Amino acid sequence: LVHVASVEKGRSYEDFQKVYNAIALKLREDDEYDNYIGYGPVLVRLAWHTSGTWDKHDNTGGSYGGTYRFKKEFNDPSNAGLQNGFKFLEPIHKEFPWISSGDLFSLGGVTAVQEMQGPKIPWRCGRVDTPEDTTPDNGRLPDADKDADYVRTFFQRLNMNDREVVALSGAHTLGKTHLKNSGYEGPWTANNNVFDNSFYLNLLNEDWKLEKNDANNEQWDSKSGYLQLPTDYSLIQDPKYLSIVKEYANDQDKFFKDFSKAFEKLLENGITFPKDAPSPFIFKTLEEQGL
Ligand code: HEM
Ligand SMILES: [K+]
Repeated sequence: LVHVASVEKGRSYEDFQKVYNAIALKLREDDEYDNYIGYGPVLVRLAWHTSGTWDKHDNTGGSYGGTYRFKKEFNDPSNAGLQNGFKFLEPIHKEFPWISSGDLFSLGGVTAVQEMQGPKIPWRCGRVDTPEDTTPDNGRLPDADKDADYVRTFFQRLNMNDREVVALSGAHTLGKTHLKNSGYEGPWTANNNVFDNSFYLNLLNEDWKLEKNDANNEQWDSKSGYLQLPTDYSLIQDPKYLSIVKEYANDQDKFFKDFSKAFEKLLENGITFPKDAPSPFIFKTLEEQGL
């Protein structure tokens, strides 16, 4: 199918900045969540998992339909823990009922990245809710117990190349793994609610040991109290990925620019934007607005 972006009736930049602001203000207010990490990271993961179901071969899945609101996707084992992000957005959707679910899920990720001092991420509106029968089956999101070849092949389905894969993986700069959700435990960085290139710095500079966690799964651990999933660690095991990891670890600006492009692309895969559609929006942070 073809999914044409359709702007919420009569809405413009100012309307979406208000939604952005409400999300940002709630992010600031509910600071206790997850031992004070805040909802920033889970909102980014929600935006990615709701977009990552896309299949370039038949345009199924994707962020367009906002299908995560349906139980089949909502209960995907791969999405364990995202219910926290969805619950956070519920009051936002109630105040702005006119925004589509897909626009809200994706905007939530953009808002979180920017408020956490990450790069600006241009965002376009127009996603339209689709029926429950359009919900993609579980199993389209990646496994974490795999190697570089699996990662490379997996992301080709989302039309992402090596650079895009390494940049997107850098989102692990945020949050942590929760044993009860995924069978992995531990954070990737110390400042896990501040978006930066520390994921790459830690991967390259920490001393890693392949250990088994309490769920009997292998994960790389550092004495500093950080982890790297087998799929994260594969980024330094593969020579092509390694060069890019080193590049981002040594150029914060380059990582920001590349992540921004890759993240917008991820959130827009499968969507056809009319030639007369509005230009992408670049929202101001609460800080830039003095709010
Ligand atoms: C090979 C691909 C990837 C794998 C296997 C993977 C796996 C995981 C796992 C196992 C968790 C822990 C979930 C939990 O226990 O709560 C996680 C968390 C997270 N992932 Fe990834 N991920 C991948 C790619 C990405 C990408 C592309 C992004 C976004 C650009 C991303 C963003 C996040 C974020 C922000 C968290 C933290 C969530 C929180 O703290 O609540 N991941 N991922
Ligand atoms: K960080």
